[PDB]
Amino acid sequence: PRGSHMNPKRIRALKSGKQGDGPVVYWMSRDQRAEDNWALLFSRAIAKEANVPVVVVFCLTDEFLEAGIRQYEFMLKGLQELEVSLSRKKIPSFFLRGDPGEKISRFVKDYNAGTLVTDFSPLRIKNQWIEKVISGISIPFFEVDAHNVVPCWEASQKHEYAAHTFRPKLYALLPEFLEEFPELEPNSVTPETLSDVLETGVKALLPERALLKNKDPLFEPWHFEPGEKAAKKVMESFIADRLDSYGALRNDPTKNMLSNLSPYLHFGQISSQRVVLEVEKAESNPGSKKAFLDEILIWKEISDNFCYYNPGYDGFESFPSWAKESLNAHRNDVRSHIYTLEEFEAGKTHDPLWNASQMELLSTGKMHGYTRMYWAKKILEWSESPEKALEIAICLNDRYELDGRDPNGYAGIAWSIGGVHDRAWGEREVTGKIRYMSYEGCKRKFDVKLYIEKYS
DNA sequence: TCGGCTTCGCGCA
DNA sequence: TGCGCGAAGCCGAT
Ligand SMILES: Cc1cc2nc3c(=O)[nH]c(=O)nc-3n(C[C@H](O)[C@H](O)[C@H](O)COP(=O)(O)OP(=O)(O)OC[C@H]3O[C@@H](n4cnc5c(N)ncnc54)[C@H](O)[C@@H]3O)c2cc1C
Repeated sequence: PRGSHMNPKRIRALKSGKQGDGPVVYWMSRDQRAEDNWALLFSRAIAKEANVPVVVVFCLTDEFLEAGIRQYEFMLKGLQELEVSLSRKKIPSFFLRGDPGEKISRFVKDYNAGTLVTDFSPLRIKNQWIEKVISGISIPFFEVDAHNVVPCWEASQKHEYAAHTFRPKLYALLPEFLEEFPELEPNSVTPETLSDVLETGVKALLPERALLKNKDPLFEPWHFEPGEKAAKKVMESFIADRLDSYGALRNDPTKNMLSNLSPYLHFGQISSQRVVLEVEKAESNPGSKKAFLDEILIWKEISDNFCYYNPGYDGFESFPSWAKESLNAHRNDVRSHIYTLEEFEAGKTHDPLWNASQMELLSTGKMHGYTRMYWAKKILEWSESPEKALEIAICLNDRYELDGRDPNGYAGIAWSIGGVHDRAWGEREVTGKIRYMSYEGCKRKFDVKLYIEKYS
């Protein structure tokens, strides 16, 4: 459908029909940004061909009640900035509240929409809304992958066992799908308050806030400023200051050597394709570039592949057969310690290192990448059953991580607990053949005491 | 029917 | 710290 700098493989049709004479509506869910957004560019290209304006619709659901204020304020503040950025391009944004299956369908009929476009997400709840919208609309419905450099349905048609099988498939498609973004052209034709939604949401989540002994909040909101503009600043500082020594110090939690882009990446406030574009052009350590590109291209987009082809990505069934047989055999093994969800959540275990990892999660909303493996693996070792460990790790990850409720989180937890995208290791009690990590192993790789002292 | 697996632990410079 | 090996199951190039 038209376009020169426009790869049609990024867009697929969800529902055919006659294109109405109304504006093209971009249903924005995952990629909350105005720049480097294929879904917004496709909505603008379609609207240009039909001489109609383009509008953006965001639907606020009740899913914010399952998370904390840290995620709600981070997303809402970025949406207010996004509202001004879209208005400067004469693109109006409508914020609806309620069920997307009921509000999007009612919006299309009331606004006399002609074409519906949405971004892609492999999560289960996103597909449920899409099937409901299809049953309530009669206009064409398109889906755009604006989150991955290579479209998730294009990179692989099946669940990928390991990276070394998915790695050649991704890099072989990079010369085609890695490209600069065209500028978002403003509109020619022009035709709820977010401040009120922010206040109403905060008062709803206030009783569930994570508090200290003196009733002081644990979350520190000054570490990550939300927004499309602030995401660009973080990307620039990583390339200039941190990309060089990323390869050597990425597994040292005592050193702030990560990109810190996951909160913006999860909410779509910055495009991973843009970051890869800037990283590829940077003249930095070749080993560091390969290590970072492997994370933001292979492991990030294999997480989408995992969730897209495994609808039970958050369940014990999604684990590989060897891992399920191993974990089932050790269900009766006596655990050295048993902790409940409340004790895990408050950092009340015998391991100071694990407690320090949980403290970083509660206070900053972003636990270090290396400690997230030790954090999740120890949960498996000190829980009743593999089902309980999976439930507890997912519950804490989605509640307190700014990047939680993400395909990376479910793939990351499945890797740590079920060995997904991993292999078998030495046989052990309780954990079976799943990859093992120990406190002593952390002591030889980084200064464990410094990490503990930083977070009590 | 082999070769190599993200990110492992461990012994040894 | 940095390096080589161990312990393990399996995909995929043939
Ligand atoms: C148990 C566990 C839970 C995790 N929880 C989440 C989560 O809720 N949300 C989330 O986005 N990621 C999660 N991660 C994946 C990864 O640890 C994070 O992307 C990373 O810690 C975020 O910090 P960073 O962007 O500064 O890291 P960087 O080293 O700068 O990573 C760069 C980018 O690459 C991607 N990436 C890096 N590591 C991984 C990985 N192991 N798997 C997939 N993609 C990766 C992310 O998009 C990340 O922003 C989790 C991993 C594990 C093992």
